[PDB]
Amino acid sequence: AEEWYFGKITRRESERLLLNPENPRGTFLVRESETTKGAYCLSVSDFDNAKGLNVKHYKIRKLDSGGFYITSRTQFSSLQQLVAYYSKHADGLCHRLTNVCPT
Repeated sequence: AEEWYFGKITRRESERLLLNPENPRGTFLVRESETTKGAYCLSVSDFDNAKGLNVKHYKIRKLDSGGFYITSRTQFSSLQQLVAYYSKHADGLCHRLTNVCPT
């Protein structure tokens, strides 16, 4: 874990941090999911000029066998490996992860 793990914040609170107009696109945080409890969520901010500033939530799921994934094709031993990969490149996501969300 580390700076980008926000724990048990709500989706409305994650969206209020991430939607701060200063945040570049790809600003992100990992948090617990409120609905599939047992899963996490990579919340990342995106921009397109039809909808403007908006957030995408990707459920991250944990294996019994330890690992974490957004796609069951692409699995990681930890949340830190996961975040690392998606910061090198987008591989299916809206945008590559760039900043850790502030505050």
